[PDB]
Amino acid sequence: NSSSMERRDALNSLTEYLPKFKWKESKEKILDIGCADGSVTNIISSCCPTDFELFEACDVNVKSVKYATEHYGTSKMRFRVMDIESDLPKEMKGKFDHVFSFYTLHWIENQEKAFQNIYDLTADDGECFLTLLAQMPVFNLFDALKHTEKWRHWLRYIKNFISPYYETSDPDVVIELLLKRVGFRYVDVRCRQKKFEFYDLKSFRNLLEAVSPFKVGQELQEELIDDVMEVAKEMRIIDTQNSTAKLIYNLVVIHCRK
Amino acid sequence: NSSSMERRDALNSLTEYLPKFKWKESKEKILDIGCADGSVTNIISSCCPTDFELFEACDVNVKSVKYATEHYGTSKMRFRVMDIESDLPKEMKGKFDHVFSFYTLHWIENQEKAFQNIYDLTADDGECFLTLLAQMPVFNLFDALKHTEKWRHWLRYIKNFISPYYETSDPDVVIELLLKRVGFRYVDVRCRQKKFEFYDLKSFRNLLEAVSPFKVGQELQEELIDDVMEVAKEMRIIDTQNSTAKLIYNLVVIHCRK
Repeated sequence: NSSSMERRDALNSLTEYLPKFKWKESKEKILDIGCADGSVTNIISSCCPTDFELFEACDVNVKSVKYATEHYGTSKMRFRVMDIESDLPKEMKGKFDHVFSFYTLHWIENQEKAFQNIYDLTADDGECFLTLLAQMPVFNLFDALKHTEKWRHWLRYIKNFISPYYETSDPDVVIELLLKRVGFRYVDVRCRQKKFEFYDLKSFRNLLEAVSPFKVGQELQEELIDDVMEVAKEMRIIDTQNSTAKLIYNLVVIHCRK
Repeated sequence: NSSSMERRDALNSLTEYLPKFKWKESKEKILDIGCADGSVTNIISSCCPTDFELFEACDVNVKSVKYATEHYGTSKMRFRVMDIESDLPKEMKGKFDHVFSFYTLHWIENQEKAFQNIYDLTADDGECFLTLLAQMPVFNLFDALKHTEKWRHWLRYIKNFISPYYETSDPDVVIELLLKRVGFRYVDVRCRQKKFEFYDLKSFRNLLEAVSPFKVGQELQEELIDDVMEVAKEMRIIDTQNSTAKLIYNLVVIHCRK
């Protein structure tokens, strides 16, 4: 049960960029996109040194984690189902003085739609702290499997999807241009090379199971991921000699103000 | 004959960081480590808006490129053979007001030795602009070949070599700590995700031929690189369907003052 690289990266990013924030005197509305487990939302709320007396909202499209997280998430802190790739409910447009979106490790289908939504969700002189992935072998891994002779045919009706910044040159320059085009007055964007080691293949497979973008079925799931694991060996993401997997990935860190 | 990704990255880095430099009024001594072709050294000299009347020094350990570069490099601009991994000639300690080292795409054996040498080469209140590689699939590629059952045995007496920042987390944080330990008063370090596309496998092979860290021989060279190319397909560095190779790499950009 390792969601660790999401947590570790969320926590290291928040702490590092906390002392670079500015808070309004009172009545602050804070939103966290792709909350999943409140482990991140709970440390965010403790770590944020300001008054949101009874206002910390957050969301996810998987309502299974949502309810478990909602069940553990107390009052003074409202949890709800929402995709940021869906058209905005104006109910909460210009609502939030601070919005967080730490990378969810699900491939995002539309980004400029999400950035505009983040821009609309933010109040007048609102602050945004987002992180997302510019390189991630997991994506390279599943994509390659979608292109094996065995699967290429049966997965042809699924969308690979394209990112205007993912595995491009100077993705920080691309995202900075896009966010100002959307109309953010302050924008600070940086690339951060990271590393996460799995010291057994069981831990790696369990991530790949959770992350798998392919639906398949209880019958074939076992087999599908056996092939992803064999692809991971060819790619040298898995060390066959030591039975380890090391992920080296790039992380774009966004600090912008309305 | 594609040294293009070295040139492109050198030029984009220099131009971007030119307006962030400070020049002394006159008698400036400038050094460029790993010059190779003067194409970079010649644009550096034109681009640097200061007086080095007859002082632009630069070096490389391959004296074949050196002489060709020396032959094309004019007077007022001295070229010579030197490794920065070799013990310093004190002849030129504290000599240089500005030193450049754009990444050479050869694996560096000792880094702290080189950084200390860069520190010793720099005058009082000297400025340093270095770039180097924190991730490069080419290195991942040759390393994996050194670990194939066919070659693992016959290449066992070669040194893989270790980097204290290469394919580590937050390599910018690692290098920044190291450069201050060496005693640089100003240090600004950033990661830059890049992308270089080869639109035919001939262009890719020709790079791999030039870059090959393995000596082999005229007899087996052909065969060695045939296997590297086959490894590159398994790794998905080469697209087998389109007959392209795309390199996604990380580039650490160092701006430091003595």
